[PDB]
Parts: sequence; C-alpha cells; structure tokens
Amino acid sequence: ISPIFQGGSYQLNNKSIDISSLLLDKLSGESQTVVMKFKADKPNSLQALFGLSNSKAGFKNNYFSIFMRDSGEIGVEIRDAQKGINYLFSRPASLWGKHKGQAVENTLVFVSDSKDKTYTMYVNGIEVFSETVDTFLPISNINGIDKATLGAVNREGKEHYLAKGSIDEISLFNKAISDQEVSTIPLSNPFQLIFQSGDSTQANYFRIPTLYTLSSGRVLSSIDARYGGTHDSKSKINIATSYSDDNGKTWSEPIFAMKFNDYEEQLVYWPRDNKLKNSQISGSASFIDSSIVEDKKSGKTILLADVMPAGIGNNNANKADSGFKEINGHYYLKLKKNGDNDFRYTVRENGVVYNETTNKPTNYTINDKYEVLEGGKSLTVEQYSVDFDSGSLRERHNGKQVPMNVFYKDSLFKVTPTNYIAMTTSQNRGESWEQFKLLPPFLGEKHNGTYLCPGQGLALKSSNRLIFATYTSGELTYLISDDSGQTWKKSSASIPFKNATAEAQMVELRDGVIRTFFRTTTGKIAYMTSRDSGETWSKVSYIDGIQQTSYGTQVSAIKYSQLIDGKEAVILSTPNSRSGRKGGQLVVGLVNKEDDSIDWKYHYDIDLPSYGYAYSAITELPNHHIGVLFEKYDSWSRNELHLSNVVQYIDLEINDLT
Ligand SMILES: O=S(=O)(O)CCNCc1ccccc1
Repeated sequence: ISPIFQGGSYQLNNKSIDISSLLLDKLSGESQTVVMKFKADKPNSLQALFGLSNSKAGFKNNYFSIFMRDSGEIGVEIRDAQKGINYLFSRPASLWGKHKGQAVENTLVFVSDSKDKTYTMYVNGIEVFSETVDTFLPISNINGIDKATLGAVNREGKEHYLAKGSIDEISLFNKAISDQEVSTIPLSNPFQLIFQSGDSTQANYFRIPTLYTLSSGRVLSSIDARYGGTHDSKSKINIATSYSDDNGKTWSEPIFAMKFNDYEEQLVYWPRDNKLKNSQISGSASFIDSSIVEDKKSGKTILLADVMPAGIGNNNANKADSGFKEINGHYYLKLKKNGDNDFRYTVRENGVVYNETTNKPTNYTINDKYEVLEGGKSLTVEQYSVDFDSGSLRERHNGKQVPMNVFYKDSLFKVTPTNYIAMTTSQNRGESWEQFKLLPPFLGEKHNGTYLCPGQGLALKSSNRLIFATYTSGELTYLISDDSGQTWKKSSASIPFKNATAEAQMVELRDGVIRTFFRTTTGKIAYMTSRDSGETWSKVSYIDGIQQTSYGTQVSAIKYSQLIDGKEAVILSTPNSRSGRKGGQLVVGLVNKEDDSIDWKYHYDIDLPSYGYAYSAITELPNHHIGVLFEKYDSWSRNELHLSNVVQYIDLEINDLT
C-alpha cells in the first residue's frame, strides 16, 4: 500500500518540527508502519527522532516516541497513563554514525501490528527487536494525542529529548507491513554481513571474526558461531568459515570448520533481561577463538581453535592438567570411563583405548572424529536441545542419536575437563575442512594448554615457517612449524602480566623480523620483537597514542604491501577508548628503517567515538583495499549481550585512512 504521509529533508538542529497538521488526521486503524531514513553523526546523549504526544498539562506520560542514544541504541516508548501502559523496547548498538568521514543514512522500519499484538523494529535491514504484548497499545490510540513531532517529544508544551541530526525521508502507513515487504525497502548501508542470523550455521550470534587473504586471491573468514547467546564457553559454539572470490564484494554460504553434535544447532532468541541473560548452555562441548594461516609449500589452509569439553570454559578448565599422559617420550590423551573415579585410560596409536591400570588394550578405539567405537562399531549418544518454554533454561534429550564423542557429556569415555587446541586443514581453500586433530601439550604434563590468539597466524615470507601465537599465565607461547603444520614446537616469551588475556597478533616488518602486538591489563597495547623468525623475543614495550580499557580488547594487525609516504606501513585495528569497547580505529604506522620503530601517523575513525567496536579482523584485499570484519558493539558490556548481526564487514582504501 502507499503511505498516508511522506516527507523529507528535515534538519533537526536542537529544534523540533511540528507535523501535526500534516499527519494526525491521516492516522487511522490500530496498525501502523514508520519508515525513516535518517542521519545522526553528532547525536545528543538521548534524543527522539519522532514523537506522537498528548502535549496537554497533566498528560506528560502519554506519548509514543522513536528514540536513540549516543551509544547507538535505538528504541521506542509507548505510554498511556489512563490505560496504565508504559512500554519501552530497545536494542543497544543498532546504528551507524559515520563511514569514510560522511554521515551514514540509516534506514529504520518500525512495525506496530494490532492483530498479532507485536512491535518490531528493523534498522539497516536488521531486525533488532520484536516484542509481543498481552495488552496492545496502538501508537495513535494514546489518550488525547494532539502533536506529531520530529526531533523531540512535546510534553506539556515543552520539547523533551531534543535531537541533533536529519531525517531525509519519513513515511507512515496505516498497515503493519509484512517481514517480506520490509525486505524490499532499499538500504543505504555502509557495511555487509558475511555471517548472519538464519544462515547455514543456524547460530543467532557471532563473535571473534578473522580474515586472511589467500594466494589465489580468495579471502577467507572464520568466526565463532555462538548458539547460547554471545557467552564465551561454556556454551555451544562451532567454528564457521566463508570466503570471497571478488575482493570482499560477495561471500559464500558458511560451512563449518569445526563442529560438535552433542547439542542441536538451534537459532535461539537468548533472553536479555537481567534475571535470565546469564543463562548459559552448560552441558555442551564447544570450540572458541579461531586463527587462520596459509602454507605456501603445501598450498594448504590451516585453521586452529580452542576446544572445550562439555561444560568447560576458561574459568573452570583444570589449570593443573594438560589432559595428556607422557609415556616414555610421547603424549597420549587420557580418558575416564563411566563409573571410574580416576582416568585409567589413554588413547594410543591408531586410536586404541588402553587401560593404564592393567596395561592392557581394550576393545574400544577412537576414530579420526574423536568418536568412540567398540569392536569397530560406532557408539552413539542422544542429542540435547535447549529451550526457555518453562521460563528458565532447560537442556534436554531430543530423541536423536549422534556419534559418541570423547568431548561429550554423555560419552562412555571422557577427556580431562580442561582446554585444548585443535587444528584442521583445507586442500581447497575453505570449500571443505578435514576432521580436526588435537595439538600436543607444550608446557608439560601438569599444565593446562595455552589459549590460541584469535585472528591470523603468520606465514613468514622468506621461508616455510608458520607461527600461531597463543597465551597463558606469564607468557606468550608461540607455536612454530617448519613442516606445513605436521609438527610444532613452542617458543616462550615472558610478559610482565600474570593472568592477562594476552591476545597477540603478528606482522613481519622485514624478512625474519616479527613484531607482535598484544592485549594487556595496563590500558596500553604492548609489543615485542623477534629478529630470528620467532626463535627469541625482545622485552615488552607499549604503544602510546592508543588507549584501551583496563581489561583490554583483541587487536588485529597487518603489514601493508605498499609504501605510504615513502615508508613501510603497518596497520592496527582496535578500539581507542579507556572507557569501553568503542571508538574503533585503524591506526597507520610508518616504520623507521634505522631502528624498526613505528611512527603511528594516521588514526582513522571507523565510526563515532561513542559507538561500539570490539574484536576485529583486518586484511589487505588483493586489490590493495582493506577489508575489516569487526564486532560493532561492546562485547564486554553486560548491557549489550546477545545482539544479532553486529559482526559486520566494511571495505576501505588507504586514501580513506590518511
Ligand atoms: O571476554 S572477552 O575479552 O570478550 C573474550 C575472552 N575469551 C576468553 C576465552 C578463551 C577460550 C575459552 C573461554 C574463554
């Protein structure tokens, strides 16, 4: 249907615009849709874009508004004091402010549906909330509405929630338009989605993006496909990948690089209320924090990620146990059988389950998928699904049998409840992945494994050496392979932090010279340098000119192929804020060839200093543009958990940065 009202080119300069005479007598029936294209690159702390109100004395709580915050949050209020209704629906991190130094036109669609008693908000093609209520309040059925306002809400004759911005287009319809119709509305987005709710992963949430440019020109991305909200492990999380063959313009439907089947792959709307938001899937195995490298020699793509057995995360992982037993020079995965109090088994060569107590082999084997076989026959367990039907999180058997895996809760043989690192490879540049293999322990029998640094591994340009940074208490532990990832050794580098989440990413400044940038607990990004391809490492220094919070955020980094201002360039991606995960920047550093010091010369603001920016991935695309895949929200904040479609991709050119 056509709109009942359509207007545009409204400048909101801290002074509301009255459109009552144009709009109010057009509103009819109980269902409405608002479509608004607007910019706000300098918003006030809290501002209303659109209002319908009773402006009379004594009715200050009788209004409908669409409002936004300078955090990027969008919402509505629907209030009628006589009816005793005060609805407030919102979602943080729903907006864009600026892109390449120009105000972004956001496309907002709000649907108020009296038949289904549902209010739904979309911004930039993304559904940010949908709420059904028992008692529906039609937005123009508020008692005594007499004002329709842009850029404020008129309460008792005065302008509340004054806005700074512009409304380039606004249309209203006397209908609740369908989800289908909504998808036909043209967008002006500065970003793309690679992974998204409803795609092949069936995860409603994503965190921990990676990007890596392959020698063929294909660009590969990996990510945590997070099912149980945005919570870290313990949860259900798989590792998913997608690639682009056209410099990031289009992306393939995701596949899994690493997945477990003990719990169903469910798209769930995780509760965001204060009573339930900490609900966490507690009996599932998971993968978390992936990293990618390409090996020139074999041509293989290699992906590592952490592996968590059922119910395990970084807080409950046994720090005093590697999960392997050393038996005369070699490491074997330990197992515990149903009914035993101790781990009396190991997995030996060709997956043979061996009884340590009587030194006898059993009739059980572990296959390449870490599944349990008895006499060559596959054992199974019943799968779990999760629901909130009862008003709290329930995890329950769903009738489906899946192969019995030693990382599962229901398995006959169970691994040590600690954290592991696994590796998988692809021979077809991400079209398919092999079954993963566990890496051996590097810090001994009675030390839990290190944690992989998400993002990229490093393929040294002048050799066959591959390095993945990892972290643990008191050091970075670099994992080094010179044989296409068949065998690994560690190189340890002490850091002056205990229990830091020291997520580290590397750039090769010149042949054999590696600088590693890493997250600390000091509010400053740190770095160290190797001049012998990772064998030995310098002391730790800090970057001035960038701020992080006390808890820190992952930082991504690449060595740009082209000179900038006649110099070798490194590009860092990080939030720049001492307050939260916001104020995203790309920072271009120029290398001084005399001492390898870096002059951090240009800071490019990804979006507003107040808008969210957390973990990130950056890569030089084959056409020398820069691709950035990043968490566009505060992934630390307890107010911004469980948001969909906030991991987003943008394309930048060096000219945009400098
Ligand atoms: O809290 S955050 O800084 O956003 C993310 C930190 N994830 C650490 C982790 C790594 C591996 C397993 C569990 C937890």
